[PDB]
Amino acid sequence: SVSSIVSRAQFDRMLLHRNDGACQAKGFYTYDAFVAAAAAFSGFGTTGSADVQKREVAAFLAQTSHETTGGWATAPDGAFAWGYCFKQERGASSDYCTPSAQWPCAPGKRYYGRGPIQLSHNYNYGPAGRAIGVDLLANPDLVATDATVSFKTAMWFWMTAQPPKPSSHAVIVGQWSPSGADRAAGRVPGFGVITNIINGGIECGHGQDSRVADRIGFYKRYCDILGVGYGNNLDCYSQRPFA
Repeated sequence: SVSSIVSRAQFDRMLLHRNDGACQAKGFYTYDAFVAAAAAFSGFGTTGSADVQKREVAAFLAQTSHETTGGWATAPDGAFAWGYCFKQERGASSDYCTPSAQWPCAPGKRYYGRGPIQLSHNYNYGPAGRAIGVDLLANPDLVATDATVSFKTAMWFWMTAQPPKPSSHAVIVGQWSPSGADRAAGRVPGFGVITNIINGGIECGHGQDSRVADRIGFYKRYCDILGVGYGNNLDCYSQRPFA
């Protein structure tokens, strides 16, 4: 049902310039691929009222747009029209291998960021590949070469709790309730705690941050396009990182 809520026209209006300029992933991120991936993750964009469903797709596309953004302050149509410009991390310093019995690194393979959520590390490629049905420890580049696997890895990340963190899905559909430690930390439901889930260690809890604002910039633009309210608690400037 996610295609009922977001049309191809809408999708393209939000992801306006992905196939433009000097973007590195032109033609790669397709509506059809997005919609097929969404189907594998039951509940995504189909949980709650029509308004909750829109917020979820907006929030999803907004977090992933930041991770892949080719935007700048004076970019054509604004900085928030240039998400999904990249599919691979540019100039990683390492293979992102952190030695693991559970998720062992494959020799000569690298787990730098790929796809919509710029998935990183063996200990994320491992689980994600298990969920999707395919070996991403041995072939992590699949995340950069198959448009449907790419989206599937981002939605796996969206739909999956990694304690003490809840899933981004649970938060945006209003299913998450903060613990006592969460409330001590100032973590309250909303878009801002999803930013905390994604990259809170660097971005959250220390006042106004340009990266956090960029995520919110995409979110508001997409919410506007889908015609839905933003909901509360958009930033994480006053939230301690998870731990």
